[PDB]
Amino acid sequence: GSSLSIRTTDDKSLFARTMDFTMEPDSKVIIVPRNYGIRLLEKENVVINNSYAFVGMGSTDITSPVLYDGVNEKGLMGAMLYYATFATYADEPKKGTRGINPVYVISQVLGNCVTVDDVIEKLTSYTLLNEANIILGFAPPLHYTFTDASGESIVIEPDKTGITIHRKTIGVMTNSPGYEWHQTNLRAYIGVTPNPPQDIMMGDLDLTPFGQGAGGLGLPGDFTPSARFLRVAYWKKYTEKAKNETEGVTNLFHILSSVNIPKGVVLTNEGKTDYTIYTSAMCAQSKNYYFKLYDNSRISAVSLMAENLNSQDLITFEWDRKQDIKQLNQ
Amino acid sequence: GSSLSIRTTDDKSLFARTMDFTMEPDSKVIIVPRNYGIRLLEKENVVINNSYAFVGMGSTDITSPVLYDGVNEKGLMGAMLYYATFATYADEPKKGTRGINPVYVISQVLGNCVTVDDVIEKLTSYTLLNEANIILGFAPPLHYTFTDASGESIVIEPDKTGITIHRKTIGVMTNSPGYEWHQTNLRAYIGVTPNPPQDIMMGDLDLTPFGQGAGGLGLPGDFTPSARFLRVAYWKKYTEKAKNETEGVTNLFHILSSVNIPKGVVLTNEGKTDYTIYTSAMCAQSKNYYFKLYDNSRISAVSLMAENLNSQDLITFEWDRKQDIKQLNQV
Amino acid sequence: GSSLSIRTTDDKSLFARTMDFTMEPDSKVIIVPRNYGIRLLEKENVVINNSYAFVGMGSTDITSPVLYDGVNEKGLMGAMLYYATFATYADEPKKGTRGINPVYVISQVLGNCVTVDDVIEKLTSYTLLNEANIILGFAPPLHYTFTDASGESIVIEPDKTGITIHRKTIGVMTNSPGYEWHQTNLRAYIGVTPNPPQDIMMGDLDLTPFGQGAGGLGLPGDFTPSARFLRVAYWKKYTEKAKNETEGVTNLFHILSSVNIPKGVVLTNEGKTDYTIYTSAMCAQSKNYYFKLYDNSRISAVSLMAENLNSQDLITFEWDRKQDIKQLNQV
Amino acid sequence: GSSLSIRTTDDKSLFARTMDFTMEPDSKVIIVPRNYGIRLLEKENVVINNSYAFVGMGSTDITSPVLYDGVNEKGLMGAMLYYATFATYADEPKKGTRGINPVYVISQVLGNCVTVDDVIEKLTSYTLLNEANIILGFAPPLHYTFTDASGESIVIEPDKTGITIHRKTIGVMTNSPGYEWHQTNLRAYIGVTPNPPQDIMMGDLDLTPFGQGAGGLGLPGDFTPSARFLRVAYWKKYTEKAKNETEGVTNLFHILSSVNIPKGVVLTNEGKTDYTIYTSAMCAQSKNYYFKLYDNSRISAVSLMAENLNSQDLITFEWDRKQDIKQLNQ
Ligand SMILES: CC1(C)S[C@@H]2[C@H](NC(=O)COc3ccccc3)C(=O)N2[C@H]1C(=O)O
Ligand SMILES: CC1(C)S[C@@H]2[C@H](NC(=O)COc3ccccc3)C(=O)N2[C@H]1C(=O)O
Ligand SMILES: CC1(C)S[C@@H]2[C@H](NC(=O)COc3ccccc3)C(=O)N2[C@H]1C(=O)O
Ligand SMILES: CC1(C)S[C@@H]2[C@H](NC(=O)COc3ccccc3)C(=O)N2[C@H]1C(=O)O
Repeated sequence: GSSLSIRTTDDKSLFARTMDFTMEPDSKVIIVPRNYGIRLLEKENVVINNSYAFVGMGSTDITSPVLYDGVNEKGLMGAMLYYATFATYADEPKKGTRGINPVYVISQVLGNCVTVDDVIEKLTSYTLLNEANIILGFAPPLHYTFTDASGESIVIEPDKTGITIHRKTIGVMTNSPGYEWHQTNLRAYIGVTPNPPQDIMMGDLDLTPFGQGAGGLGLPGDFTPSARFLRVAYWKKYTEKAKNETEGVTNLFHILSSVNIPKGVVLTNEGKTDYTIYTSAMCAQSKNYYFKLYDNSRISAVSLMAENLNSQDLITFEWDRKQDIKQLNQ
Repeated sequence: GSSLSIRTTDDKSLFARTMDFTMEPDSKVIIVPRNYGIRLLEKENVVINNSYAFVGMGSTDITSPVLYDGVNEKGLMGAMLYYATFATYADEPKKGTRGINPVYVISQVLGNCVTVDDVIEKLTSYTLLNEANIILGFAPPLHYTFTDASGESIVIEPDKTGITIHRKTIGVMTNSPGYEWHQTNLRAYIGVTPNPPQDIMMGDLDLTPFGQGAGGLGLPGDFTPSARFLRVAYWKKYTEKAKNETEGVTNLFHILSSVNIPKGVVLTNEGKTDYTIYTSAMCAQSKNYYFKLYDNSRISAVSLMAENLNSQDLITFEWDRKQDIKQLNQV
Repeated sequence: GSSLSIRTTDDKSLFARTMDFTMEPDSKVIIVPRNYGIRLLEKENVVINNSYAFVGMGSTDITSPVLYDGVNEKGLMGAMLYYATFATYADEPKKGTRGINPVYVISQVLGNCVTVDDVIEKLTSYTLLNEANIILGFAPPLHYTFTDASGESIVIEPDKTGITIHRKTIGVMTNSPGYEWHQTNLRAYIGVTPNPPQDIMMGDLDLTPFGQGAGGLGLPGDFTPSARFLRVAYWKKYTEKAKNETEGVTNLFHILSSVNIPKGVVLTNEGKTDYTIYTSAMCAQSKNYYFKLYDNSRISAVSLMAENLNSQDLITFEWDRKQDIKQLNQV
Repeated sequence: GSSLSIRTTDDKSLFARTMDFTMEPDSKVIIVPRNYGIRLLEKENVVINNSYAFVGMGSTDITSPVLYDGVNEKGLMGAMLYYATFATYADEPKKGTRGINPVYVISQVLGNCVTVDDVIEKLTSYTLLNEANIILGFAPPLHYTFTDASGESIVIEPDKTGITIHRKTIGVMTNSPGYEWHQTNLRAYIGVTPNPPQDIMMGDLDLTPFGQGAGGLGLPGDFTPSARFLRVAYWKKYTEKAKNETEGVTNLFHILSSVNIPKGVVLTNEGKTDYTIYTSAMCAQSKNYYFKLYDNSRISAVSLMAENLNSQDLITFEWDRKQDIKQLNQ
């Protein structure tokens, strides 16, 4: 998948993520309220009490709410994205550390944390562990991005050297490899702009472009994580600033679109389709969650703030996998 | 912009296109009814009479309705797209031809034609002229694609040598250069697949890809016309066979999304921002014309087989330039 | 392979080409003298008589000398290169044409022609036939480039529609597809420059390139014909104006080096290894033909304006397939 | 520049390097014999006594022989290549370390070291220093590759974290960025082979390639260090094994050629040409040095073994910047 944060021009931070998977059963939008318990591991019993309510896209098939992204009531936003062959986990916690499940990292940070630093500290009392949840069958190689209300982003990744933190990132993350590497890849591609190369001659012949779009030459178009990072970064940089929160979601979906993967164009070596099952955006300041799906391109939205925050069970919706065409006449 | 037709499994032809421009003049959905009247030229009063009623996206700022694409009541779909530096027009009609404004051809084909050969034969009595319009300020360099209910597809292209007809096209079209050139560019990319590269060794070091989608390696990703064509064909090829009309409209919007241009990422020589104004799709069997827009990713649909098809007046629907977000709880 | 002509500042035209093949049959430098005799066809005994003597690389395994490229005593340079899937030949000559073996045209142009229009006009009396030879086993799909002492350049291309002449070419040619197609592909790469991209900021992070040569971003690097053409033209464009013949021969070999294929990096459908057998350059004003080879990066030169130009017999020079390393001290 | 080692099939290791610069005055091939002194710094006086004789391309304008590449008599081969914006140097040595000049690293390792491990050890009694030699005007951002007779390669690079060593590399190095990054870039490009993609159809149309060469699609062609690494790596991998030492030099020059830079096609922001001024190859087993230049494509060779190794002054040659065309007739 691919993610990014942007900064509205009326002091408002937004974060969006594409989920790319090989077939998505289930997954609703869950507001999880205060004082629900979120477990830490699955085969053992500790379950931290969340100070904060948050909301996002997740599962509900194991025993604590699993969230892939979300905003909590204090303006911190987050995602776990795949991260194949670079994710490393422990068997048992370290010294003065106790253990956590990759799939649980988000719920737990979003229920407890507010600043982006709060997340770096929280995550040195954690060692990630090699536990296979039943909804997949194994521990998804993951890495996490996060973004507080101020718009400062961070990437946390579980390498084999140990947990790697990157402060003050450019607010973009996709998938493997490490964020360090994508950030230096960016340089190879600085020539990719919105501006036309200027006309040339080859002897007597005059050479001018086929039409508009040529400043972009070099930018790869495949759906490889390295390219996906490249396009999301590069169209974040040049895309026009969003003046308001609605415009933010719109941009965020226009940029993600360049990396949105149709059914069938990417196969695995087993032979299943890898496609964009949904794509969402969240706002720090209003604590809104907006989302879109493969089978429907109408953004649905929940407001976390206008709900019973305090509050016996989780609140649920519930995917409309059907194209919501407005008929202007019958 | 960029286009293509696909065919579903319930025997249904569908054609979609994005429109890329530096600013929107007022456009709308326009239903043109039988016997309305469409000029050939802006400076002349000859007004040929449309046999058929149709529906598409168009302008209304000039004497007759101008359609960028759409579908008449006999299930013929088409569009005009930009075709810069290649498009050539006349000063006067060749002997035994009526002259025509290039912005008027879709209207005129869509009001009087049913099959693809109908359009081929129709443009023998025609000569594209160098006529301006008050909408843009000049005769825009265009070429045309068309797609009848059977699924066949063509490209009419006004070149320096004359009007060039390409028959049994793959049903994808972009902008310049000419259809044969793009059709031969496809060759240089046949190793763009949905499949993964095999693993290799470089000495004792093992190499396997970053995650996925490496079979696509070499597909360009910019928004030049020539890149768009590639994306649009290769992703047309591999995307899943659509099964119904609606899931057909989705596939089209997904395939087109790969070539949807956000504001600011493409600038002009005068630094105008070139972006996808709207995307539309239409169907031959239902005669339904769908569309989203830059600020509204919600699809609106218009049925044409439900209207006063012999109406005296145009039937039009204004743009909803407002992002139409559903509230799942009170927001 | 890949070719091009350049012009120096002491008013000298030079043409170089690489030859890419899956194995070398015996080839050599061949000086063909005036009045030698060159067949049109292998199965026929008509033997037209060469006005001019020339020199180039060729075979000797068939009844007449076969030249892949070279330069006659009137300073006309040329080559035949592969032209797969596009090249079309006859079964019989069109009315009022003598038939010819495609492998024989360079010989026949080089023995009887002086300027580029001479060659254009000459191939109106000609029809490429489908005639095999015992060297390769079949009529190879080819096209031809030519370059006279004035610097002008042309591409003769045997298409399905017929023989296609492109005049005032940029003087670069590769393999397929057709010259117009490559000439229009150049457009999609005009932002391949020797200049650095400007520095940018992405938020607060500063970006500047890895070292150098980033203006080249987007130039493909594979050994498809279409890539080679690009490399060869853009590096023809920017490389430094050569000042003399010899430094002219170097530039050519440098520009060609970018498209020189090492053994094993390109395989065939039957898995034959396709590699650059040799590179040659020749000059119009000196009538000197230069060449290195895969195993000998040392250039050997043959002067033609020093021989028995009316000799009864061929004059030939065997390949030195031995890397010719200088010993600066006793090695 | 760009470099690589290959392994002959008769138990013989060879290493070649392209030198890319913005104008090359001077530079001969220098055999430096045993018991010559090689300084360590330029403004201060320590000068280590070399156990071994070696030979390569270098300068002779400062006060100790500067070598860019070479082989010593014990079969170790080496190069310094540029390394812009990633090279970091100290002002003063560390603890138990004393100081060295980037330009001197090669002479000194090649005069003293035999195994590739010998080089890792030697280089933890060294801290590189910020001293501006007169032939350039400043300390060239450098990084070093090395290769012993056994064919095991290593890359040493001076990062800002400190000196970075990579063991058992793939035997390829160009320029920035770090070797770690190029090695993981390699994966993005595994699809680049010698084999044709197989034919496809688009509806009724048949699609087959323009001709031979299409397995290579994706490989970039620019002269950027990242691409240059990519081509040198990828054509090293697929190029046919060299059966003997002569064939080794030939391959090594056929592979380097793909990354050999013509005059004029690369400019700097000041506006000077950046071109390949020479390109050389060396053998572990025979201790031969072979070289080629921009203006001449005939390989000249020195044999280190057939010289006075022991031995008052340096031995010199001396560039023939003139195309050595054999005339087969006058
Ligand atoms: C005056 C313009 C800014 S608008 C007109 C025209 N159209 C567009 O920009 C619309 O999109 C394109 C789509 C494909 C190729 C070229 C352009 C074009 O080019 N134009 C510009 C130009 O020529 O500078
Ligand atoms: C089990 C799987 C079907 S899913 C897992 C992995 N990931 C995905 O499909 C998710 O999508 C990604 C897309 C790009 C980069 C990383 C991940 C992959 O490859 N996998 C497959 C595999 O080959 O085992
Ligand atoms: C001083 C210089 C002319 S040389 C220095 C640097 N390097 C080179 O020209 C050498 O060539 C390289 C080529 C590729 C990567 C790294 C180096 C560069 O850029 N430079 C120039 C600069 O811009 O200051
Ligand atoms: C029989 C062959 C291996 S040799 C013949 C022919 N030529 C080459 O491989 C020479 O190089 C080329 C140069 C440009 C385009 C195509 C080929 C070709 O293709 N051939 C091969 C084929 O068609 O498989």
